[PDB]
Amino acid sequence: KPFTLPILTLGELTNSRFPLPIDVLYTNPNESAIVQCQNGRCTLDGELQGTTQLLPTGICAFRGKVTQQVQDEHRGTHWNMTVTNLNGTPFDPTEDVPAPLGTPDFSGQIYGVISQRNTNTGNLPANRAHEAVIATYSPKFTPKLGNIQFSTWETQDVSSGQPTKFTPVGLASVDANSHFDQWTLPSYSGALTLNMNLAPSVAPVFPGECLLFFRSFIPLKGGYGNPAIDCLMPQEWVQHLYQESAPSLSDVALVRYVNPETGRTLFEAKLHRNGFLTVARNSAGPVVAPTNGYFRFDSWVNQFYTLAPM
Amino acid sequence: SKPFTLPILTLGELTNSRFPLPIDVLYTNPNESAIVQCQNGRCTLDGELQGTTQLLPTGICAFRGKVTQQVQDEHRGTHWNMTVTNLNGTPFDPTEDVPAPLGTPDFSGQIYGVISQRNTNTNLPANRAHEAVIATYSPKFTPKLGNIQFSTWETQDVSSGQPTKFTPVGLASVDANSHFDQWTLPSYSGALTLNMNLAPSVAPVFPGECLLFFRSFIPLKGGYGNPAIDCLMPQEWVQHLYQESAPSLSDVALVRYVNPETGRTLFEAKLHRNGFLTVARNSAGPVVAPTNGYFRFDSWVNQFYTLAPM
Ligand SMILES: C[C@@H]1O[C@H](O)[C@@H](O)[C@H](O)[C@@H]1O
Ligand SMILES: C[C@@H]1O[C@H](O)[C@@H](O)[C@H](O)[C@@H]1O
Repeated sequence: KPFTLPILTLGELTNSRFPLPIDVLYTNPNESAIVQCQNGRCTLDGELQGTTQLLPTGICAFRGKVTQQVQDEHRGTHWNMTVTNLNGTPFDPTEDVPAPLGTPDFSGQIYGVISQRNTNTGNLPANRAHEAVIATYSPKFTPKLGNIQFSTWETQDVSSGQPTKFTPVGLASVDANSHFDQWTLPSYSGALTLNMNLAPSVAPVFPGECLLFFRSFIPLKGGYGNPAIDCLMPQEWVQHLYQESAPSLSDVALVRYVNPETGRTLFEAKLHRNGFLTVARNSAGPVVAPTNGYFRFDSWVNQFYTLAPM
Repeated sequence: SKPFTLPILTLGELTNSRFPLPIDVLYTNPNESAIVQCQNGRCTLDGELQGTTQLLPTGICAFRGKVTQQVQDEHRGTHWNMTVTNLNGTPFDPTEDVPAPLGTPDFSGQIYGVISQRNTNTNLPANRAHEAVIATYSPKFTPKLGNIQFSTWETQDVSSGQPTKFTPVGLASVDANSHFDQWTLPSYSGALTLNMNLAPSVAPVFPGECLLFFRSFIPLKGGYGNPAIDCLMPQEWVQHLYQESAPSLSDVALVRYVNPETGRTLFEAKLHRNGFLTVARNSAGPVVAPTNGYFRFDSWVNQFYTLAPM
């Protein structure tokens, strides 16, 4: 079965690490951090890795039940919630995943909405929703143990023992104390514990090459900043690769970024077996190109192939 | 002739095309008196997008634009006038042959979500976000005219002339005065004006058949209720069909809902050319079936094909 990519343009793609549209292509050659995100991880022959699952609605989502309001040193009203798998089944910590699929894969204060639909009940359940923040760096962020903590501005109107959904919206803050670092993984089982079953780190191996990211700008609840989330492949590529399961005929696919209005190749890239892109670029920042561009699979090459400079 | 295919995503791997929600169940309602003419999640089998349908899961019921004016409500809450652009940021052209900007909500109700802003000017821009409600039945909901109104509990902290995003989360209410009706279209240009360029209504033509929906339950900000949103096809089908653009070889594709664990067919359905499903079922409610089940295209049939009763 021949390898293929979706023919979706950049303006028709969404981020695999946060529910956002892809805004720009982006490089940062001098990135010192180890790049090892856990969402949007999929091999070219369709093997999902890390915490990656298929739903755009599942990315950085949680499902579970509030247990109790809890004390926390930090501002706001805090709540413990047990988390299940996103499909409602119990999370089994013995499964070989880092955390429930969909769990956020970066450090920061993730802003969103907690909503509840009560179990009990014209035989219709009571509901409530409020803004909420999940600090993924918190010692109480233990999704691998089956529970996390969120904070609200709302002081009271959150119910214990009721089905609870977290819908992510953005970040609460990117100030110094909010610890936003998109390449720092949460400690999924809590402070001082080793993460396990991780998707592997990614890096360029060839000289002059750097990672190419699909970048989205993420909303902020307040403060100054223009934060972004970089994913290795968009969610639609994850969905496509997963379904096709085409054999990878080498370690590296040659892809061309093409303008379909002109038919011209804007640049070429290496699409690696583990599911990430590299380019021959010597600068950091956005790739300035029309958002009607798309990557076209041209052929299987090898690690020794030299890319045309961008 | 390029063969017609459906994605091999299971029910637990599909998302709603009319609101950013996972698919929860398949659902019928034979006695539905309303005309079914939703405008999101509309796509022909040969890949023609219709109504307000666009490809991004993040675009469904989303808005982008700028706030122009604050108006206080006579009783409670603050209202904000917003000019809307296309989701890709370009000016919305009301002379284009669409009902409204793509992604525009296609039902009557109070849609609850978060309005977020990132200022243009500054050396980092200021941000804010607040819970917001868009009443799509309001005389002020005129997205086809390039402007809508949203309300906030927040009384002051929304900025004029700054890039504004609406992230949908659920419904504010489903009480009588909140006018939720998933099959009542908004008046995209206001009450006395006719909606234009609509995707056509859908219905079974043969007796004993009824529409089959992909149903998702939608969160509530408050009050009692268990509201749901029914779409004709999941967003992943829209994306798939759009890319494949396989010729339709008849008016009806016969599809089988199959259990991959046993390989057995649970039921069959008609997938109609205009992009909707019917089944031979004489009852209302969910279809009790495993969520690892999926629809498999078997053959092109004819409108007179008699479905096996469910
Ligand atoms: C930078 C400031 O952050 C705050 O949270 C906001 O409420 C203000 O409007 C402003 O954007
Ligand atoms: C396949 C590779 O071709 C390169 O040119 C050589 O330098 C390597 O040793 C290797 O043989």
